[PDB]
Amino acid sequence: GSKNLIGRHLRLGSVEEQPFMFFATEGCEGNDCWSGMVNDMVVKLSEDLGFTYEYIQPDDRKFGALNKTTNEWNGMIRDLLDDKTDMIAIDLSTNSARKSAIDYSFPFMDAGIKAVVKGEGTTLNQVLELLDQDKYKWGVIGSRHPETLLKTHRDSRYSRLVDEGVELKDLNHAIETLRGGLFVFIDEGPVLAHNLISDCDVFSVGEEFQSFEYAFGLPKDSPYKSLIDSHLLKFREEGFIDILWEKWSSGNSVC
Amino acid sequence: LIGRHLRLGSVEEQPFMFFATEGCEGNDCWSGMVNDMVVKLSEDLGFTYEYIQPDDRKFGALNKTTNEWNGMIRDLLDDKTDMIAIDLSTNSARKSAIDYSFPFMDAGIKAVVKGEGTTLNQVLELLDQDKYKWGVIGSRHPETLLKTHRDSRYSRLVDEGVELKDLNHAIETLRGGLFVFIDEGPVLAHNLISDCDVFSVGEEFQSFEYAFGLPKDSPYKSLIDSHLLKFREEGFIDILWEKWSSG
Ligand SMILES: [Mg+2]
Repeated sequence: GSKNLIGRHLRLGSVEEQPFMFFATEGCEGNDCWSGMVNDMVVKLSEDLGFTYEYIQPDDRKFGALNKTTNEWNGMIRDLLDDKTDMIAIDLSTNSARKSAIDYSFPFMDAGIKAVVKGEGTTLNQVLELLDQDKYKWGVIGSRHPETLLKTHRDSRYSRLVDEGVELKDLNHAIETLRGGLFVFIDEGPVLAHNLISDCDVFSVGEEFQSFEYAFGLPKDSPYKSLIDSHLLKFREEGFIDILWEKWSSGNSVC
Repeated sequence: LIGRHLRLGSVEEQPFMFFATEGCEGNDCWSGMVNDMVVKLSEDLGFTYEYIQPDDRKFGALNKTTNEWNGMIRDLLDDKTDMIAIDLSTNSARKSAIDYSFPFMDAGIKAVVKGEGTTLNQVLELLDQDKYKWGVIGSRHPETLLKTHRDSRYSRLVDEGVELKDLNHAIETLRGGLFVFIDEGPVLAHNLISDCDVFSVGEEFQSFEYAFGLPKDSPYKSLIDSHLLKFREEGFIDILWEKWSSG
């Protein structure tokens, strides 16, 4: 209520995930190393709400999931819980596991789970078909939202997909493995749409499934949630979110 | 919420809520997608509830002249209700006064007209002709978005159009011909499914959500938000839309 963001210095959790965030590894310092749709959102928020900021990446370079053995979190989620950051500024997918530990902002993009495949010959119509064959290998990225959704799905055959697939390290590793062929990568619609635009030999496996949002992550009891929510709703209403997606997402297709 | 009683603001808006005006008592007068959501929330969270309609039967908007709200929004602000349980569209005017729950459905503004082969391509073209009349429902989200749009020609559309009473009046007027009705995609999709001679005008525009409305500082927001996200994740929201929408 009384507390606002004017003069505050926010620590923002993020990682590279194109086209939401691009991180330059040389030739830059501080905030200048970052660009993309989410960066443009943060810049505008900072101008309108009067805060300064920096970005902090988790050492493990994970988005974050809950380990059922240890009952601990990792990734950006863990950094937020540990007060290393004040908000997670990325395409942070909404899931119930995360919601048990943190809050979300007002959301800015509907998304679904999408499976894609590279391979000549017989192909697949739905991901559970993977369990009854050995032509294709498959995987999800460890400690990221799709893995969490598949592992918590009430049809435990989706847990089988995770347990019996390859645990991919990160998006680059996953895309490199997909491009190697005879592989199904199960991830998120907007991320795959952008990043695989010029992969003319990569195709869909069925339709998208599951419904969720991208939002920012906030700690429970954050004094800044109401302001962030209001300003994100305004960005959506003014058309700013759509304008940024057009600016940053890939167009055409050599294919 | 265990043992608590919630007073829920709502109105009929098919297929989200159907309100029987006879032949029922209490909560059993209500049915629809939103009612199914509330019943499940009640079961899982352990509260009792009742539905309270605003006397003015409006969704609610801010009157610029008086700086007062009406409709369900006003009832919530007056502490007549604890939560608004309906397809409550998200807009910045409402956000200045109330909170929203986690949302459950993307929606846009859509314009429709009776009669095949309309010459209109985009709603702003209405301002430069006099064959068609047009309108929005008063004290409802589309009116608010058009009145607050950056391009004041949208305010012209509202001000120079017909102010419709409610969804029934709007659809009646639409079905009368030579009339462009501007409202919300999912509402129009459901209610006009059997109108084979009603067609879109231009593309959908504006991006918003349906959510529930909550008073600022509600002690119930966290739990409602968590349970609505779980409904979405479990596929319940999609199952309910399939159940209730046509078709
Ligand atoms: Mg949405």
